[PDB]
Amino acid sequence: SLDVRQSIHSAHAKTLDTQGLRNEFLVEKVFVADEYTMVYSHIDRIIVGGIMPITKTVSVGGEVGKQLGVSYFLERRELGVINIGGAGTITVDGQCYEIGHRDALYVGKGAKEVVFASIDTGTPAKFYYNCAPAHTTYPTKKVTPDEVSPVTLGDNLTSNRRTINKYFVPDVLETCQLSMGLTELAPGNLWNTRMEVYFYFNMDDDACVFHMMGQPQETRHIVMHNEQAVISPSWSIHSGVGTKAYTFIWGMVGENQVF
Repeated sequence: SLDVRQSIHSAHAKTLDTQGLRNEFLVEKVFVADEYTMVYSHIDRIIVGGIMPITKTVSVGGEVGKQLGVSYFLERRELGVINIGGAGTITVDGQCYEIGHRDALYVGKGAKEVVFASIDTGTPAKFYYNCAPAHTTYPTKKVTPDEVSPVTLGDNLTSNRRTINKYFVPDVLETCQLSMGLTELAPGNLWNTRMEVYFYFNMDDDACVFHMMGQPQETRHIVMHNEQAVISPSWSIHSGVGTKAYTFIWGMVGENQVF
């Protein structure tokens, strides 16, 4: 019952049709009320998902670890979380952390149980996470917009103009592999330009994004709507164009944590 995505060869992806590409790389539902979403990708074993607690609380720990063949979720992993929704809370082995909107939390190897909760069912928290294998444990850490050093790039000419906020990177804290960030395109702009995962949100219900993938010469696109994610394999490109402005979270692992 664990959504597993195998890694596919470029020659194999080349032949995939629309639905085929979607089944392999698209993560249709990231946020499901009072539950947790979880997609396991054999590409560097990154797992992706969302957690949106409303009338209940949501926990991940021992029972999840069973599915991965370990005592508990983070027995041999690090978790990267960014809250996209309303003010909420994340309790790591009893220690409670208040993570507001656009606030983040990194839970290192060792944490036995993580509990997600919203502090108001009216506008619930939308916890988006990326989880990667971890060989050493680093301290659990909360990262807020404040400590992030936003960088503004691109130009209205090329329709880039976006602010990149790096939450989890060497200069903010230490992690084994995981590197994650939040990039927001300045209204009027629609273009956003080693394996990566891209999560698209904060975009009107009618708007969408044409996510570019495939080898530089055999490119395909995956139409993406608000709050969905795509696995971008090592051999693929990852550009995207939107119908309207949008913002997205990126996460990656690979050879050197250098963004």
